Amino acid sequence: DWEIPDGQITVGQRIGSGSFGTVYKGKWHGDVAVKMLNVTAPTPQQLQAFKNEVGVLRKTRHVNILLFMGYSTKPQLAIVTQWCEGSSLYHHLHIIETKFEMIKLIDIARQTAQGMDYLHAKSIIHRDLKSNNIFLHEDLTVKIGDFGLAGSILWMAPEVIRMNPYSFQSDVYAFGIVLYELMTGQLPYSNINNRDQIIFMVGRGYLSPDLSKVRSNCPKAMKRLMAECLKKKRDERPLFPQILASIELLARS
Ligand SMILES: CC(=O)Nc1cn2cc(-c3cc(NC(=O)c4cccc(C(F)(F)F)c4)ccc3C)ccc2n1
Repeated sequence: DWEIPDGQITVGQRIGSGSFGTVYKGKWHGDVAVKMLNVTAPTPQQLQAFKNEVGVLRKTRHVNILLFMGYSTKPQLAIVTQWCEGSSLYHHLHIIETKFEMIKLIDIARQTAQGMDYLHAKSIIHRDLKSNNIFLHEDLTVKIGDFGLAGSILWMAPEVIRMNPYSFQSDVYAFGIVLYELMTGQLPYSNINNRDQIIFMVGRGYLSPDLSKVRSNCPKAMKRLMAECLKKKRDERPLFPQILASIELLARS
């Protein structure tokens, strides 16, 4: 069982704080990441969200998924995962501007599609895939998780922006935005400074990511796949088995 024996987890540095909880770098058979709910006594809705999160996490065992390690309920509700080395894909692309070679970019894409295909096969809809939720462990392996504590409308499919509108296809749209980030090094709609206007326009189908911005060395097949994933009509979007087969085919070139 994944219930960690009481008084074994040690929490060190606080590495993230929000309203959905606090994340600390801890110690439990080496470095771990510990997510805790700040309140000493929780709401029955909080206990349920904890149970639901452990229910999803305990179902996952794949190299491209952040490793769930266990949970504690005493003294506080805590979820323990592995401690990664490096930074998020968001950090690489948008903050430290890491210039990865095309072969490496296609690899990050393949590994993300690999983890997304795993989640979808286990009937897990991520609901918040974005480059911040894609960790580049040892600067080599994609680890997908939900690293947040709170939103992020750039990866939101038009029907999610409108109004349950979450599906395998809405995750595919967010994956298309990630491909856009990888192939352009940029976030979409960088020339618009109004949040509400982006929300309104994506939702109405007036605004769409500018594909003319993709790198010169970006394969023709990659540009096609990106456009397919970003289709305003969700039923028109390919699923991850097809996405992965498209990435693996163009990789042999
Ligand atoms: C350097 C380094 O390692 N930093 C680091 C590690 N961190 C780990 C967490 C963290 C995340 C969760 N939950 C999920 O990830 C989650 C939830 C729902 C669905 C899915 C999915 F499987 F659908 F993806 C995944 C639980 C507990 C912790 C400790 C948060 C921030 C963080 N920062």
